Amino acid sequence: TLNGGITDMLTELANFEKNVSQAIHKYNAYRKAASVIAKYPHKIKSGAEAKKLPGVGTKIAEKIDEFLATGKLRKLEKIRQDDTSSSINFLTRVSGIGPSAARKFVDEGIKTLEDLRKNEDKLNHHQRIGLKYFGDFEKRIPREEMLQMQDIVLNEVKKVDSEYIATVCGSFRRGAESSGDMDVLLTHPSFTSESTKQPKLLHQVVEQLQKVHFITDTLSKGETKFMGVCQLPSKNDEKEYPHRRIDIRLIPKDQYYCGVLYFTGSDIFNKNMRAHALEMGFTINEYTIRPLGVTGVAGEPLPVDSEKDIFDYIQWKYREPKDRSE
DNA sequence: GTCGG
DNA sequence: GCTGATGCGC
DNA sequence: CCGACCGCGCATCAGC
Ligand SMILES: Nc1nc2c(ncn2[C@H]2C[C@H](O)[C@@H](COP(=O)(O)OP(=O)(O)[C@H](F)P(=O)(O)O)O2)c(=O)[nH]1
Ligand SMILES: [Cl-]
Ligand SMILES: [Cl-]
Ligand SMILES: [Cl-]
Ligand SMILES: [Mg+2]
Ligand code: NA
Ligand code: NA
Ligand code: NA
Repeated sequence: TLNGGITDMLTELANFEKNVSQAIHKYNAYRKAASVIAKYPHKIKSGAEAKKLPGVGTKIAEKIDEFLATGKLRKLEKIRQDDTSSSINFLTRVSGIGPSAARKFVDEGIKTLEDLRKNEDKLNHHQRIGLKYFGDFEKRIPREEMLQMQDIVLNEVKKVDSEYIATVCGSFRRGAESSGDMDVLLTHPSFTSESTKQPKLLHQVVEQLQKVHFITDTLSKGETKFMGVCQLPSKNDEKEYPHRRIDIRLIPKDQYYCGVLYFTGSDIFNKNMRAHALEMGFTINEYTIRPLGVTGVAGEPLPVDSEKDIFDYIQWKYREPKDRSE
């Protein structure tokens, strides 16, 4: 929060470029800059000082100068007048409404929350649930509730089959005092990169979590990625807990360490890590790390036996989860 | 928007 | 149906 | 300059 004014401005420019401009590389460029500035341990006192950080160039440099002078950015102040872009910015906050869908709706005069509640007949399934719980999904989750939710999930998974292993990742695994949502990695020994010895492996888990009314809704659901809603249960005559987004990813047991690296994040850390893999001649995904040949075709899975082996392959010394929150 | 080649 | 492209979100 | 910018699961759509 040392440069909180600057990083907010860049995050607002990043969401603008992403939601309105549909310019995904400007969005990342602003995010990376927001990120390197966020971890810089001095109160930034000029744009040129900031341009010294990789990912701050000339244009962000001018903007930081202006912000530091007036406490505002005109480019932003305008963008908020523009009713079309503030309408688009708003609709994208409903889960399942992305930049294209938002601009489409706006083009039909569906611009506000009341607009969306009239026209649920014009929303796919994900969008329906995203509007249903629109408010709940912007509340964070206190870590103590993450700990409750963890316990239900791990105990309920233990009851389906004692050989499941469920790890909660995301910001929770990075030590966060709060989390936007819950991310669960699931492994079962009969699902490997070699065979799928048992069917409905993930389905059994969500079915059981539904049985105890922890999972309340589904956004999408395949045989390895579930994406939906959960809610802690409350005792007698207390206000309901909010509903929470939950994602569960079934990863092959022998690919646990790439899987847990991917799901621990952050997304930006993942991005910077995989990028630097490429400059060392590796490609990292949630399953494997492989070398690149001279043609750039991915070779075959290098053998991994811990998170740290992946970091070793690519010239980085290990970084504990709590230091991956870029 | 920023970077490295 | 299947395959491939896109949208969306991770 | 200027070309590349992580990698992929699920839903949904178009074409065959
Ligand atoms: N390679 C890659 N990985 C990505 C990307 N987006 C999310 N992820 C990853 C890493 C997350 O932590 C993880 C969960 O995705 P997430 O959106 O729940 O992020 P998170 O780190 O848990 C947030 F801090 P929180 O939700 O707690 O507020 O999945 C991406 O664009 N590329
Ligand atoms: Cl772009
Ligand atoms: Cl792979
Ligand atoms: Cl840690
Ligand atoms: Mg999360
Ligand atoms: Na720089
Ligand atoms: Na959205
Ligand atoms: Na998530």
